[PDB]
Amino acid sequence: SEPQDDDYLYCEMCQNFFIDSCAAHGPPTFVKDSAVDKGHPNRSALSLPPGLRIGPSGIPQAGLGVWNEASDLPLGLHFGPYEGRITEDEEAANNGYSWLITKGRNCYEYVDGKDKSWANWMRYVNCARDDEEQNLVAFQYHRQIFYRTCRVIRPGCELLVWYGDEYGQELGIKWGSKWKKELMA
Ligand SMILES: COc1cc(OC)cc(-c2noc(N3CCN(C)C4(CCN(c5ccnc(C)c5)CC4)C3)n2)c1
Ligand SMILES: C[S@@+](CC[C@H](N)C(=O)[O-])C[C@H]1O[C@@H](n2cnc3c(N)ncnc32)[C@H](O)[C@@H]1O
Ligand SMILES: [Zn+2]
Repeated sequence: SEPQDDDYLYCEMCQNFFIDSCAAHGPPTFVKDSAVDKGHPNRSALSLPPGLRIGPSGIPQAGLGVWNEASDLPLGLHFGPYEGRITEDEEAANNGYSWLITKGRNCYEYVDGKDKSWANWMRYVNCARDDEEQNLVAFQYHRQIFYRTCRVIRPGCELLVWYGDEYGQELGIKWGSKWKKELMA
């Protein structure tokens, strides 16, 4: 069939959707987690890619965060997938660590990263408070959540994430409507 709504990627330089590669800026770059057996008690921390550090958040009273150290993270760098336990119970939502996975017309599942032994490092990423400090966008791709860079992130800066059209409720309400197809060029 046609690509599903979550079979599209987004080119942050063109500001439009594409399928395999942007004709001007190429396929995106996916960063792989460090390998760790699922179920391992400090797996989340251990999965962290090289170049990043977990540490106290620059956002006050917000526990831990994830910070860039090695070098400049470029635009259209993709992290993930967000790992965790898969659940249809509503109890998982708003425990702090669950993302919505859209499975149909307003139909959902949760990926619950609370349990450290099942999650990955992305559970430690805090949310942006405003568009200006936001440097990651959470979105659904292949029934999974990824975070992509929407700014160049210099060494020393915290990864801060939020979402929009391509995630959760907005994605579920419009599901099947082929709306990204319209926004290619
Ligand atoms: C998988 O982790 C998740 C998933 C999630 O929602 C699906 C929310 C959170 C989450 N963690 O903390 C918070 N709150 C802190 C206080 N508070 C500031 C907010 C977070 C940021 N919000 C916005 C709104 C508009 N534009 C931007 C840039 C950000 C406002 C509510 C709520 N929310 C974490
Ligand atoms: C996915 S976690 C982020 C990692 C978390 N800081 C930790 O130490 O486990 C989400 C939780 O962190 C806290 N948090 C994340 N972003 C925040 C923000 N912008 N302001 C206040 N608290 C935040 C909230 O308690 C939320 O339930
Ligand atoms: Zn492009």
